[PDB]
Parts: sequence; C-alpha cells; structure tokens
Amino acid sequence: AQNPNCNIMIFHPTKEEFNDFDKYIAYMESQGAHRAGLAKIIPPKEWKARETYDNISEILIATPLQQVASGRAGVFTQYHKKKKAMTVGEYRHLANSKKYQTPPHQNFEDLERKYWKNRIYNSPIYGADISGSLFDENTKQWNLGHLGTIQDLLEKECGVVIEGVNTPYLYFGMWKTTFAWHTEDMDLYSINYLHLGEPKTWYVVPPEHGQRLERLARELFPGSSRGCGAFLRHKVALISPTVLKENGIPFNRITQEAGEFMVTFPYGYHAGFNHGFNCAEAINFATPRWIDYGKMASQCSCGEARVTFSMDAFVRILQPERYDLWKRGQD
Ligand SMILES: O=C(O)CNC(=O)C(=O)O
Ligand SMILES: [Mg+2]
Ligand code: NI
Ligand SMILES: [Zn+2]
Repeated sequence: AQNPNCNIMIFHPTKEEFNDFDKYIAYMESQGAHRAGLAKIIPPKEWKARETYDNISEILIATPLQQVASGRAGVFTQYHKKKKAMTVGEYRHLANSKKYQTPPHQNFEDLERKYWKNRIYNSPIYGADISGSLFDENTKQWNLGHLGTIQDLLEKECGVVIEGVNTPYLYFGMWKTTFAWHTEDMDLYSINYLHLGEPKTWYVVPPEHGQRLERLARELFPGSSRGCGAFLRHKVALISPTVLKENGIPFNRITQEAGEFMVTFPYGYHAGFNHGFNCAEAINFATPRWIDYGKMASQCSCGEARVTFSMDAFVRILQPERYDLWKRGQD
C-alpha cells in the first residue's frame, strides 16, 4: 500500500503531465496521495494562471464576514458576522492596517504559534465564497473555471442526468482568517489555488481516521453534538494541533504559498488560517473513486449548514433514504 503513514505529498508535474487533469489526479492517487487527505501540487515553471493581478481591486466582496471566536485558545467556535460590502481594494487596505496586519515574526512556525496563542482575541474579516474566477480564459491547464463538472462525472459513472452547475469561488483572506474543521459537501474533493499574497497553513486528518476527529469533536463541543449529528458541516469548530496531539488524533500540517495548488481528498477533514492578505480560488470536483464517499457522506439535517442548489441532486440520487429528512433541514 502506497504512503501508509498518510504523509502529505508534494508533486511537481512537468508541463506535459499538466495537460490532463483527471489523469494527474489518478497518478497522485496511484502514489498514495489521498491517504493524507491533502496534497500540494507545484505547477510547472512555464505555467501561469493569468498575466498579472494588477486589475483585481474592483472585485466586490458583497458580504465580508467578521470571524468572532468563543472558547479557549485551543478549542473554539467562530461565528460569522456580516459586514458592509467593500471592494478588494478596500479589503486589502483593511488587511494591511495596523489593527489587522500580520505581526512581526521569525518564520512560519513562529507565526503558527502566534496564531494559536492569539487567534481568539481578534476578529479578522474574511471575503469568502465569492462566485467567480481569476484564471485567464486562455489558461488551458488546471484552470479551475474549466474543469469537468460533478454533474457530468455522476452522469458518466452512474448514467443519471441531473440539474446543477459547479463553479469556482474566490476567497480573500487576511491575517488570522480561519477555515474551521470540515470535509467538503458530500465529501467531494476540493482544489484550491493560491493566486496571490501571503501563505495559507493547512491541517488535515487522513480520511481513514476521520471518525477519530469526529469523536473528539463530539467530546469538545458537546452541545453542538447534541444539536446535530453532523455539526462539523456547520464549519464553525476549531481544534489546535496541540489539542489534537494531546488526544492522539493523527494529522499533518503544511503551508501553501502563492502559486501553488492544494487538493483535498474525499473525507479528508481540514482546517487552517491565512498569514496575511491573500486571494485563493477553489472548486469542488469528483472522480470515479468519489462516488462511494458521496453515498456515505453525513449530512446536516438541523438546518444550520444550508447548502447549494446543486447538492440537492447529489443527495437525491446518492442518498435517497436521507433525501426527505435532509430537504426538511434545507427548507
Ligand atoms: O481557502 C479556504 O479558506 C478554505 N478552503 C478549503 O476548505 C478548500 O479549498 O477545501
Ligand atoms: Mg477589478
Ligand atoms: Ni474545504
Ligand atoms: Zn446541523
């Protein structure tokens, strides 16, 4: 079995190997990459997402989210407080202000220490989940706006035609902006490209150990757990690496830099934070190997997690028994 310790693997495809996305994902998996839950892909040196980032300031962040924490430094929840719209130019200026900028630090490890020590005492503003793309339409390889759709994958594997579309989303981050512990909707893959700016640190639990994370989370967030059998779908819970180590949860960590892709694999729990002003683009995707995970994915039926139009059909076809109860939560 390849990669039995479930280490995060880093790939360096040639421009020739960068031509066929599906085939490269399948290659990564042949090397055991999926066992970690997360892989890094460094694009060939000849590749570019677009020519420059000089003209992005007039993108609108219609609902910036202020991430307010509660709890203790290692174990906290965050809620998202809606703020007034601002442009990317305005947001970048805010990220760089004295109140929100990245503090002096030695290296990534020192900054990680400062994040976990100090995250809860600040409320950074996140521009999340903005429909759109920063890939040039002439970028042919690994253009997240041109991937095959999850609906076409389900049709090709299962023969059923369903409604829904699949488009990318932009994330504008600042120091301390945080992604809580989660798997993707319907335990899909995700791909994330860091277009510009400061790095993003990731933590991930191997898929084969996801239930160990879930068990800890139910112990650490006992009221949330009673309210909903899949509360990590709410994307509000944070658990530090120190706490995971104290509780013997297997995990790994890696820092993504501008110009690098990360791939999350089905049922790979992940969480992380941004180092400073940045812009990432991400999209969910599927492969044949996803199907069985989609069939077994937990669902939030308490009504908090409130998810896309396209998830309907996935639950309807892959999880017909759940459908009824899940749609009662979604309506
Ligand atoms: O970039 C972020 O804030 C979080 N991204 C993801 O969880 C992802 O790409 O799966
Ligand atoms: Mg613009
Ligand atoms: Ni994710
Ligand atoms: Zn729920």
